Amino acid sequence: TEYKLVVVGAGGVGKSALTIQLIQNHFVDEYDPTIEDSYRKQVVIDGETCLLDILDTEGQEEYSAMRDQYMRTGEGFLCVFAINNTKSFEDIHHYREQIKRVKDSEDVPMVLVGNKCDLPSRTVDTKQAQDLARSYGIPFIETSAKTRQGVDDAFYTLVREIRKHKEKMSK
Ligand SMILES: Nc1nc2c(ncn2[C@@H]2O[C@H](COP(=O)(O)OP(=O)(O)O)[C@@H](O)[C@H]2O)c(=O)[nH]1
Repeated sequence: TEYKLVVVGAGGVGKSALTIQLIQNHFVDEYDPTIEDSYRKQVVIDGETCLLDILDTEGQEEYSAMRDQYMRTGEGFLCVFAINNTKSFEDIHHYREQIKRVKDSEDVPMVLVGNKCDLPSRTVDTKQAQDLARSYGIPFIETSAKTRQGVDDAFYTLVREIRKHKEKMSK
């Protein structure tokens, strides 16, 4: 059972930077003799083997055919905005609604992430984002890919949200 994590949000909010920081501290080699290299790289987060995908919808991915496929396949979603980019925060609701529509479910594991919290130019207050997360019923954390503040915790929290969802669906 790999946990399938998807990182979603506006262009330039730091999705790649966050994911690279996570992989750097959580990748391992795994022995697998049924593979014609005998070892593969895996990411292990809070004891779980995880797959990682980044969903962009702007830039080159404005020409993509894959947006809904990423939402169907992902099991939990890091919904990233940047604390110095009001429009990226306003975009979050559209991403969340789209995920709910594609997955046809109201309880989708998700964590709201306010990235670039090292920056002094802030236009999205912590309380604004906390209120949004509370309405959705999901955790909120502020992160910095530059300082590593919050990065591990954001992904660990998402893994726990997926775990609790899998435990519920099993029951
Ligand atoms: N100061 C600061 N810059 C960041 C942070 N995360 C990403 N960046 C910068 O923001 C820009 C976009 O980051 P990127 O990972 O390419 O965002 P993506 O388009 O969402 O994948 C790059 O210049 C990054 O170096 C952060 O936490 N703090």
